[PDB]
Amino acid sequence: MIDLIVSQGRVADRAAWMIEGAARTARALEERYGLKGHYVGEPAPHADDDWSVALPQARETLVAVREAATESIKGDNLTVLVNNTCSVSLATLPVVAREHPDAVVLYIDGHGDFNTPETTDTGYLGGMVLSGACGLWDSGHGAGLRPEQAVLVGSRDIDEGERELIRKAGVRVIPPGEATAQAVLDAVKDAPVWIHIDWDVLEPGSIPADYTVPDGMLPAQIRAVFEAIPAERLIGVELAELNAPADSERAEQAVAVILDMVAPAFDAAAA
Ligand SMILES: [Mg+2]
Ligand SMILES: [Mn+2]
Ligand SMILES: [Mn+2]
Repeated sequence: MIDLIVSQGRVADRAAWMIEGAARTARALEERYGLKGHYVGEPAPHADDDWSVALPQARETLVAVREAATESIKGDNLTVLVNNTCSVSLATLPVVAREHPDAVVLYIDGHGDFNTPETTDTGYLGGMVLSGACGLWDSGHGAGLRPEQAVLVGSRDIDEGERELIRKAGVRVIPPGEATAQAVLDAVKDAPVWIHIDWDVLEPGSIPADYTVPDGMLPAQIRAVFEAIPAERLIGVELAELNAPADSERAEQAVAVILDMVAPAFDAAAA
């Protein structure tokens, strides 16, 4: 009762190992849950190209992710997308909002990902994902997600202008120190839920973290969110931006922490 879809095509990647991090995450989920992922797109090396160049390059991959996710959303299973970059969600979030106009999108990310072509400082498409899905600029892959239905969770240190774009659109922001499970449940109310996770939301993991207050979200906070959302309300989950080389012990250790965070939701969907 889980559908696993895996992006392996470049979607504006500026990091070297996010396609590889996606592949390793999918492999861990295949082994734990007895699943076989549907792998979409062909890898291409990372580059520092402008969104206006990277976006057309990604069209084939984005269109294929859209069709796979659409079928899954219309079916009876939990839709799980393991995505190299948040930019894959320019294809999926318009489908979520059209199929489930009452869904709340929990966009869990250390960033706001709410830049527009006018406001981006770096030209990076991955900084423009949530604004594109919400129609502030035209990605060519649709929009229709109400900003009033989007909640940024874990975001912090947002550029002043971007923060005002978020505010004016009506996107709520729950910073890591407010992002308890109940705070998230309060934001969702009775709505069905789509969860999008960018792993740079997580506090850089240190061992003796008992005596300092973290700046990012802790894995335990992410797990508590997955424990809190009722399985009957969970539409789907996107896991994005694990930058870890294939065959590395780093990737091995990272996917074990990921599986621990997602287990309450994925175990329930499987059984
Ligand atoms: Mg479903
Ligand atoms: Mn992101
Ligand atoms: Mn981010």
